[PDB]
Amino acid sequence: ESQPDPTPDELHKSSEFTGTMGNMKYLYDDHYVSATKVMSVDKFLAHDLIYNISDKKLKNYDKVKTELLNEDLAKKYKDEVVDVYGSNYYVNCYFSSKDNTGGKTCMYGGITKHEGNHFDNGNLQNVLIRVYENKRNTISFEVQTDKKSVTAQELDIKARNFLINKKNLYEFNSSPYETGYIKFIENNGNTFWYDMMPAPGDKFDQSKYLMMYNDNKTVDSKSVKIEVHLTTKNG
Repeated sequence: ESQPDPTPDELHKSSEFTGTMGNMKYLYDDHYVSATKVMSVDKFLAHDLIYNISDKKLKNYDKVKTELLNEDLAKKYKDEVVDVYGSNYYVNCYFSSKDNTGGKTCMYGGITKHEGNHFDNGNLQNVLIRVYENKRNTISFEVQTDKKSVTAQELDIKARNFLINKKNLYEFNSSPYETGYIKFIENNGNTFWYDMMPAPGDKFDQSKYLMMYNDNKTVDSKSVKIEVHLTTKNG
């Protein structure tokens, strides 16, 4: 339930990070893991579930270990047939069975059950996103999802992908924007947001950032609102 909005001296600034926005960019530009009717094959630590997800493209991996906020959240989805969608990283990765390498891909949350989570028909109310560049609302685009209770992560990954392409949200040196956050407003008024900018330093740690999503936070496509609030780098 309910999160305030970003306090001024609280948001991450790109002029403070110094290690290629390209490493932050790699996670959202045409990037994610997708699985349709998978059940957990096994676990590494109490809180994650390992799936036999093969890189259904240019095979980079065949197993994907996604971490949840704890053992209880894992316990809930283990034995379940789930749809998955999340952004993966290769930087760090689990040391399973010690018997059977090529590609181990990691992620956080991104697990939605297949059972009755799809629409009677197609991509429903393809989720609209409001963009504010320096207060001002300038764009609004929609993102499609075929599930009723979709992860906030999935929408976040599709929102950013769009922005990166037409707004150049993230680029290889740094970013056109100093600050940025994606605000999610649930139909009940519940509100929450994610900082879109990397922490101050040279390196960006992919896994530490992506941990935002381990909570496995879901919403509802039909009713949810989203506003991305940016702030351009001055000059």
